[PDB]
Amino acid sequence: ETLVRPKPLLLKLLKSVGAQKDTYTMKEVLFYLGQYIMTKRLYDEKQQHIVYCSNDLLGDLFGVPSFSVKEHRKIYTMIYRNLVVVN
Ligand SMILES: *CC(=O)Nc1ccc(NC(=O)C*)cc1
Ligand SMILES: [Cl-]
Repeated sequence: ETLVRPKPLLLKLLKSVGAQKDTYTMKEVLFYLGQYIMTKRLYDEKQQHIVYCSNDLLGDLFGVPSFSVKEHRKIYTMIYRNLVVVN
């Protein structure tokens, strides 16, 4: 089970949904990303796999104004660049 420590911007995102520990599993990071999208209601109301993130923290993490949760490699790439693997 791979343990990770998020870099500062991702750690800020996690804190905004109450995740405040230093080390996470990958499952946890993606779980909290989902909670962030849900609780901020960032998804398109009709095409709910589309996530809008312009002018949000998440937009600075992805560097683009929207993404689909179907885009697993794009999500992988964002998460990987924003953490350090510790085991
Ligand atoms: C509803 C829907 O489209 N779900 C879905 C499930 C899995 C995946 N991707 C992979 O399994 C890699 C995309 C969409
Ligand atoms: Cl924001």
